[PDB]
Amino acid sequence: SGYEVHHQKLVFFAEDVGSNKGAIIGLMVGGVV
Amino acid sequence: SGYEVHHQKLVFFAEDVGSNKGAIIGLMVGGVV
Amino acid sequence: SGYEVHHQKLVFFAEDVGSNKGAIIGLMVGGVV
Amino acid sequence: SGYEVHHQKLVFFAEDVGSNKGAIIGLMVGGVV
Amino acid sequence: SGYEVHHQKLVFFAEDVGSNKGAIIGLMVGGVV
Amino acid sequence: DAEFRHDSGYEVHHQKLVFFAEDVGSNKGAIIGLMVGGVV
Amino acid sequence: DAEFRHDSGYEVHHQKLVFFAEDVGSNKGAIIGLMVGGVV
Amino acid sequence: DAEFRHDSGYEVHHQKLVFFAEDVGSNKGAIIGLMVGGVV
Amino acid sequence: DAEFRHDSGYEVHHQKLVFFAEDVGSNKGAIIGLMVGGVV
Amino acid sequence: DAEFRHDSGYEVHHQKLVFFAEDVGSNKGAIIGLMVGGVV
Amino acid sequence: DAEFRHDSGYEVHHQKLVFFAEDVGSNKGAIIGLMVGGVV
Amino acid sequence: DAEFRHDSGYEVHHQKLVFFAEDVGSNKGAIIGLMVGGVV
Amino acid sequence: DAEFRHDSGYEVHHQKLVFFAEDVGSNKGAIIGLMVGGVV
Amino acid sequence: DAEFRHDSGYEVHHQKLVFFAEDVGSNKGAIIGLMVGGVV
Amino acid sequence: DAEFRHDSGYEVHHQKLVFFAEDVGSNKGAIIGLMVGGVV
Amino acid sequence: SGYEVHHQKLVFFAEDVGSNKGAIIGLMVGGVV
Amino acid sequence: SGYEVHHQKLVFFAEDVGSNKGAIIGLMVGGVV
Amino acid sequence: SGYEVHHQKLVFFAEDVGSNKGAIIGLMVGGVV
Amino acid sequence: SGYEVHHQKLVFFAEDVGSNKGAIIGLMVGGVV
Amino acid sequence: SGYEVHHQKLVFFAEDVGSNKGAIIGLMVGGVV
Repeated sequence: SGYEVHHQKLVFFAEDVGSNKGAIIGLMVGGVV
Repeated sequence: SGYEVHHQKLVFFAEDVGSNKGAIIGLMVGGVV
Repeated sequence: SGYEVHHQKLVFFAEDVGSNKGAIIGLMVGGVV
Repeated sequence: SGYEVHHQKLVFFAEDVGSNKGAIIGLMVGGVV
Repeated sequence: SGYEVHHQKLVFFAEDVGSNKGAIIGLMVGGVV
Repeated sequence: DAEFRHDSGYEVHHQKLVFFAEDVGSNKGAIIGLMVGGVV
Repeated sequence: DAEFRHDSGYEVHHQKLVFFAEDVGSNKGAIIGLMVGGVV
Repeated sequence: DAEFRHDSGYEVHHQKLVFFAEDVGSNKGAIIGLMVGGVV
Repeated sequence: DAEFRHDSGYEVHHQKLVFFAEDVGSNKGAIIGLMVGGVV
Repeated sequence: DAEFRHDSGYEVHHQKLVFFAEDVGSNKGAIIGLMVGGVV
Repeated sequence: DAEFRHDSGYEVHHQKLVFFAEDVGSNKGAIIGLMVGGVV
Repeated sequence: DAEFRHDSGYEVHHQKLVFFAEDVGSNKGAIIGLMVGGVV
Repeated sequence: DAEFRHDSGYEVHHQKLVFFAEDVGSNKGAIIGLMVGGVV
Repeated sequence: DAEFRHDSGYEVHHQKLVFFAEDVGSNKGAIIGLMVGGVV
Repeated sequence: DAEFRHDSGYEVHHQKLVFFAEDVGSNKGAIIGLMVGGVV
Repeated sequence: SGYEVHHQKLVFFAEDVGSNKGAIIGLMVGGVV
Repeated sequence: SGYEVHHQKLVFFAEDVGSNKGAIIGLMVGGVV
Repeated sequence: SGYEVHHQKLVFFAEDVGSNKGAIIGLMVGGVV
Repeated sequence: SGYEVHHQKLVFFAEDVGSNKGAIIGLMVGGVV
Repeated sequence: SGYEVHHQKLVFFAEDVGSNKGAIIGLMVGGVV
């Protein structure tokens, strides 16, 4: 049905990625990968 | 049905990406990849 | 049905991307990739 | 049905990733990978 | 049915990952990998 | 006086291929009958 | 006086291919009968 | 006077392949009949 | 005067392959009939 | 004057393969009929 | 529909030859540095 | 549909030859540094 | 549909030869440094 | 559909040969440094 | 569908040969440093 | 020095000759080939 | 020094000759081949 | 020194010769092959 | 020194010869092969 | 020194010869092979 999301604070740095066959996520809320 | 999202603060830096066969995400809310 | 999204603040920097066969996203809300 | 998520604070740094055949996540809430 | 998650604070650093055939997660709440 | 070779090339030939595909969703990567070297 | 070679090229030939595709969604990458080297 | 070789190339040939696919969801990587070397 | 070789290449040939796939969910990696070397 | 070889390559051939797959969930890794060397 | 080949021909190349002859009597046949196929 | 080959030909190459001959009497046949196939 | 081959041909190459001959009487046949196949 | 081969051919290569001959009388047959197959 | 082979051919290579001959009388047959198969 | 030859009677027939690297002779008297 | 030859009678027939690396002779008197 | 040869009668027939690396002779008198 | 040869009568037939590395002779008188 | 040879009568037939590395002779008188 749905999402209620708030007041999230994120900082990030990503170094080299070869092959992302999937999920590289800071915060993942109910997603499908 | 739906999303209610707010007051999110994000800063990010991404280094080299080779092949992104997927999701590289700061915050992912209910998405499909 | 729908989205209600607000007061989001984002800053980002992306370095070289080879092949983006997917999603490179700061914030993704309910999208399909 | 759904998610109620809030006041989350995240900082992260990722070093080189070879092949992400899966999930590399700071916080994962109810997602499917 | 759903998730109620809040006031989480996370900091992390990831070194090189070869092949992530699975889950490398700081906090995982009810996800499926 | 010496011989130096890099023969890192390739050859493909006598092949018979039938490739049939039904509905495809996001094709994030590849569906390949036969792949000979290369990078997706 | 010496010979130097880089033969990193390619050859493809006697082939018979039938490729049939049904509905395709976003094709983010490739659907290839036969791929010989190269980069998608 | 010496011979030096790097023959890290490849050859593929007498093959008969039938590849049939039904509905595919996100193809994050690859579905390959035959893969000969290479990188997905 | 000496011979030096790196023959780290490859050959594939007399093959008969039938590959049939039913519904596929996220293909995070690969479904391969035959894989000969390479990296997914 | 000496001979030096690295033959860490490969050969695959007379094969007959039938590969059939039913519904696949997240394929985190691989389903392979035959894998000859390589890395998933 | 079929391929038919007779490749009974020839190739000769990177060669360095020094040929010196002193008095020759009846040369009934041949004095050859290098002979590649053929008939005397 | 079938492949038919007769490759009864030949190749000769990286060679260094020094051939020196002193007085020769009737040469009934041959004096050859190197003979590769053929008929005298 | 079948493959048929007669590869009864030949290859010769990295060679270094020094051939020196002193007085030769009737050469009824042959004096050969190296003979590779063939008929005298 | 079947493979048929006659590979009754030959290969010769990395060789270093020094051949020196003193007076030769009737050479009824052959004096050969190295003979690889063939008929005198 | 079956494989049939006659590989009755030959290979010769890394060799170092010094052949020196003094006076030869009728050479009815052969003087050979190295003989690999064949018929005199 | 010399030859004294007489009253010789010869009849001959020769079939195909491939390569005559030598002597094919009915009567040879003191010759050099 | 020499030859004294006489009253010789010869008839001959030769079939195919491949390679005559030598002497094929009816009568050979003191010759060199 | 020499030869004194006489009243010789010869008839011959030769079939196929492959390689004559030598002497095929009806009568050979003091020759060198 | 020499030869004195006479009143010789010869008839012969030769079948196929492969390689004559030597002497095939009806009558050989003092020859060298 | 020499030969005195006479009144010799010879008839012969030779079948296939493979490799004559030697002497095949009807009558051999003082020869060298």
